[PDB]
Amino acid sequence: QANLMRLKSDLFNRSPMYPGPTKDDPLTVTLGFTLQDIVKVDSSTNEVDLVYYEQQRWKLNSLMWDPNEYGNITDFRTSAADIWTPDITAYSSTRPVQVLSPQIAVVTHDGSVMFIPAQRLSFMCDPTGVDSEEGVTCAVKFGSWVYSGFEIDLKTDTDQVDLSSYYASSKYEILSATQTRQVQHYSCCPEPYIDVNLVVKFRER
Amino acid sequence: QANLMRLKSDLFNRSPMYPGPTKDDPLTVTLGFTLQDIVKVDSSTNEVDLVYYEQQRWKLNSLMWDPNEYGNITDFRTSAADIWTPDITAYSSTRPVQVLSPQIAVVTHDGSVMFIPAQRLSFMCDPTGVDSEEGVTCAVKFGSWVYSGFEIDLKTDTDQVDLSSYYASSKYEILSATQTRQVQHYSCCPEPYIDVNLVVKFRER
Amino acid sequence: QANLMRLKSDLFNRSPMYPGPTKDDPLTVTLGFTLQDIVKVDSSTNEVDLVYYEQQRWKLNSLMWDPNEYGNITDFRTSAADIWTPDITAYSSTRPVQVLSPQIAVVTHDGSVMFIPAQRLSFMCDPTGVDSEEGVTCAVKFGSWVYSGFEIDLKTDTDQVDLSSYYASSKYEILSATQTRQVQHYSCCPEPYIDVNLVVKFRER
Amino acid sequence: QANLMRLKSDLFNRSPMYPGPTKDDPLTVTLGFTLQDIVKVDSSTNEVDLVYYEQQRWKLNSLMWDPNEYGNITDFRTSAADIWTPDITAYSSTRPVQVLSPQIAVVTHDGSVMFIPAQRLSFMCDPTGVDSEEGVTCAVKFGSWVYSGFEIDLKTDTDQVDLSSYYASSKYEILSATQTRQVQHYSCCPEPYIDVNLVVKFRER
Amino acid sequence: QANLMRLKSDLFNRSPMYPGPTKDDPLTVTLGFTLQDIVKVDSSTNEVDLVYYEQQRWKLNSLMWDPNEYGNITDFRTSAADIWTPDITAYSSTRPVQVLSPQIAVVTHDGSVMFIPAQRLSFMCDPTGVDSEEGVTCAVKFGSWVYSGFEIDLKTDTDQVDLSSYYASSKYEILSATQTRQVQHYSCCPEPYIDVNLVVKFRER
Ligand SMILES: C[N@+]1(C[C@H](O)c2ccccc2)[C@@H]2CC[C@H]1C[C@@H](OC(=O)c1ccccc1)C2
Ligand SMILES: C[N@+]1(C[C@H](O)c2ccccc2)[C@@H]2CC[C@H]1C[C@@H](OC(=O)c1ccccc1)C2
Ligand SMILES: C[N@+]1(C[C@H](O)c2ccccc2)[C@@H]2CC[C@H]1C[C@@H](OC(=O)c1ccccc1)C2
Ligand SMILES: C[N@+]1(C[C@H](O)c2ccccc2)[C@@H]2CC[C@H]1C[C@@H](OC(=O)c1ccccc1)C2
Ligand SMILES: C[N@+]1(C[C@H](O)c2ccccc2)[C@@H]2CC[C@H]1C[C@@H](OC(=O)c1ccccc1)C2
Ligand SMILES: [Cl-]
Ligand SMILES: [Cl-]
Ligand SMILES: [Cl-]
Ligand SMILES: [Cl-]
Ligand SMILES: [Cl-]
Ligand SMILES: [Cl-]
Repeated sequence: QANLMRLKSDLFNRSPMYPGPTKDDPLTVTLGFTLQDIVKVDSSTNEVDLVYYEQQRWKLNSLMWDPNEYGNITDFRTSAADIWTPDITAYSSTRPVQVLSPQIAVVTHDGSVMFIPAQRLSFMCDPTGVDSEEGVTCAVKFGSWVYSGFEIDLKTDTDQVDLSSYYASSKYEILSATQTRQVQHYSCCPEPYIDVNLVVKFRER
Repeated sequence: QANLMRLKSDLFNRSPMYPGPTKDDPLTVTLGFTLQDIVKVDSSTNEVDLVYYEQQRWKLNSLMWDPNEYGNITDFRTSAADIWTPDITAYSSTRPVQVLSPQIAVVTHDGSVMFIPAQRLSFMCDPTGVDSEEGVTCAVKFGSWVYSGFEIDLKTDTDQVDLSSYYASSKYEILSATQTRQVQHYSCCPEPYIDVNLVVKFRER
Repeated sequence: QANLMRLKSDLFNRSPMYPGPTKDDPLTVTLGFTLQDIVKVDSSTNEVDLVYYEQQRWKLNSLMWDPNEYGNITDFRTSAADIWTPDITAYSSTRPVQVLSPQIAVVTHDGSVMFIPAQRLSFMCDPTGVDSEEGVTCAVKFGSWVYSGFEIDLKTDTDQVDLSSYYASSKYEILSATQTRQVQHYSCCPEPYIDVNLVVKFRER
Repeated sequence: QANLMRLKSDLFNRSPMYPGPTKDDPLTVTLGFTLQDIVKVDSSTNEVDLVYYEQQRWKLNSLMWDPNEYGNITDFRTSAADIWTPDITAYSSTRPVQVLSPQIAVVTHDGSVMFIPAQRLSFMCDPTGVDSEEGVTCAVKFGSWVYSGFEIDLKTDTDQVDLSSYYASSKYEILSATQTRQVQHYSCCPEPYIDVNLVVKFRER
Repeated sequence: QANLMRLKSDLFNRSPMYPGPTKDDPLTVTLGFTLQDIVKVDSSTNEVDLVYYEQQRWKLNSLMWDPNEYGNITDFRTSAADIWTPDITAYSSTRPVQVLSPQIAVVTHDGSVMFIPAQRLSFMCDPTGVDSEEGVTCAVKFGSWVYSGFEIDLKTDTDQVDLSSYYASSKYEILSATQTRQVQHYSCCPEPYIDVNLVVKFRER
């Protein structure tokens, strides 16, 4: 359709790209995790591998449009390259995250963007006692690597991690999986930094 | 040489790229698998490695042309970068898919496109009992990561996976291989998401 | 160096790139293998690792020039990116080929191009009996992934693989190595596809 | 905000990029290490893997501005690609460094730049005696690969490595971690080269 | 700085890039190796891993300048991408070379260029007898992949490999390390190909 072709150029090729949030014009990114599998556990390096998808959501006034002015188009899909995306990083990874999904995001007329990156992550986790009935607990923090609390804010729609798509025949059972917002102060910086703490209690099936 | 150079310019450099399907202008992608080998089976992580090529076909009105107006050219080969391609993704992969073939597609005057990506896939599968006479059964779903059934529809020309090119001296005998269209409903969204379920039954040779 | 700078500009920057062969403009690519080493044999996955270089050769009328019109220059070296190159692919690889040589080709005034890519290949090969006196035999087909026989034809200057540069202290002895042209018919396509079959009989040193 | 979009334009797109330091216009880069984990130790190759983040800091006159002239903007985040960055390299690495953080730096109105790359490093370290109560000591030098002392100078805000974020359940305890500036002389060059020596004494739990 | 920025524009953005050497305008590249460590020895595949840096040196008339006309600037550092670099390749590698240093070269007013790439190399080497007092000897040839002797010539400033920076606590002692120039003849070509043979005799510590 000719209508959608016009909207994409009337937004991206017509205006310069979003320079990211500022202290004056902050941004709130809504985070959410859907855990798929605990693939590997390396007891000799205390490295644990997770397969999950991360639901990222934010709103930009620069991405708004009137659907009536563009042939009643409410939303559209686009390459994550064509738009600004938050630098949400795992604070205890041991190897670069592996992307398992297409780099496509969906933009809506109200300016809200949704990005659902699937990934394989290796993080610092001591699995001592995973073989027990009680199980072992491990956590990993996610947040911006460069933006403070005054620039990028985080939130979760639920504190419960989505386990509805967890791999039934995994070598590891999930006992609990939690996503909790945290406000931390680091020596580096006078301003606070926000993260979402992914905490999973698991055991050998 | 000169006629083909002109056609490619008029199709890609003159008109804007296809913005993908919409609910109003959907698309049907025909899927098909040609299984080559079951390379590896990791019983400690329940990860199984597949080598296959998936034939994907779709038709675009934006890609039509009159062969008489372009020196009786009926079709041509082009980089998969020069054209829109469907985001068909494996829903239970454990590592990024490895591409084993050139990223070239073949376009025909009727607007039909054919892309046959060869790849190595590691997916979640419990291989317990592969050592038996009966063998073990495993499945993996393929479908769009961002487009719903209202935007991208999937179909198969047959429900029989092409095993004509399966590696005769593989460590694993293929007992059966099936490709079935399935329509799923996810908690995530209020529209159905459709996929192609690849179901293999195999055993040790 | 001024003469060569003019020639390279007048060929590539003056004319649009070669859109690849067609049935009206066919092409014959001469193939040849120089086997260097059989590095690894994985009996649990039936994957064998080769190190070789393949000599690719073709001729383009679009790449012809008068040496007298360009300061008696008969030939020149150029990046494989600056020119069209055939999509010669291994039909039974298990992992993406690893390039071990620079991506440079040599162009001659008659329009003939020579490209000698060195590479490490992992392909489907059952090594059962490599430990015997008789040894084990394995094969791998090479050919275009998208072009038929009426677009790209293949030929060999000899059926005998160059073993003159094979690694003397390899863990595996080559008993024989053959390169044979094959014309194959696939259901997919009304035209015959053509390839070069690399067959190597080898054993433990 | 357009105020920032105009500043990024007037800095980078208006002026040519910084050609790096010279003997006439030198630069001092402030270095600092935050050690996160000692992931593994390979006693058969004497290779040790570290996870840490490097804090890089320098000031450019070409990057300073009056905040009042650009809507009271004191600082901003930007891709490490659109700015010059020092070539600080590990002098005893055994494999290419793996980047674990986004390639974003923060520029301030005074022309001071801060870059905090997180990374996984494999370096030459003999772990003989890591099993003892005394532990083992290892070091790695960091510095410019091309710029000398007269071009790039290095300094540390402290000689103590930040261990505040070290992984509590690591297989290895840190006994001490030091960052010391060194001025060395190499045969290659008549001018002194300067580096920061990362020295860590550790032991297995 | 205003002065260096102008020279970098007048050198690269003014004139077209160097099309490489020809038979009429040859080039002599001076090679030199600084061996850092023998990391690994794989007796089951006869693959040995080296960590070293390779000093490359050549002179181009196209890169000459009058320092007085450019604010008494004698030399400058630049990306290896901005300039032509020789295709010096290891003739017996088993995996792609891993770069361990920044891709920056230093250009001098006389047109002489220096490039010092650090790298990790896996090459064909039978380590049988490394455990003995006598040790084992291994070699690897380095040279152009496309240019003959009549186009690129190689030379060494010394036949002795720099062992001054060899890793003190390496699992392997160097008994001798030699960098000798060789002129050979291959079947492929009527012109002689020239190379530098890196020969290292080593044993277990
Ligand atoms: C969350 N951070 C990492 C944090 O220190 C950390 C590191 C490892 C484990 C747990 C937390 C904090 C802040 C961002 C990110 C990287 C570090 O970043 C910084 O040091 C910083 C960031 C911006 C400007 C100046 C300095 C520290
Ligand atoms: C099928 N999906 C993956 C799902 O997690 C899954 C995993 C394993 C087996 C079967 C389905 C479901 C739906 C499409 C695809 C990607 C995910 O996509 C989404 O959740 C989504 C996509 C677009 C807009 C808003 C949300 C979840
Ligand atoms: C030679 N081909 C691959 C070969 O048959 C093969 C078979 C099994 C596994 C791996 C390679 C054949 C033909 C080209 C190439 C890729 C495949 O291509 C096709 O099926 C095809 C090609 C062009 C248009 C429409 C369909 C099969
Ligand atoms: C520290 N360097 C390496 C050094 O030789 C070394 C190597 C291994 C271990 C420890 C130090 C020194 C100086 C920078 C870096 C690379 C080498 O660089 C050079 O030899 C050089 C640099 C610029 C112009 C001409 C030559 C030597
Ligand atoms: C040294 N070469 C490889 C050589 O055959 C070899 C291969 C393995 C081990 C030792 C030497 C020789 C020459 C360069 C390089 C690549 C090969 O290159 C060629 O065959 C060639 C080069 C230019 C024009 C036409 C053909 C052969
Ligand atoms: Cl693994
Ligand atoms: Cl590992
Ligand atoms: Cl493997
Ligand atoms: Cl290996
Ligand atoms: Cl390793
Ligand atoms: Cl040998």
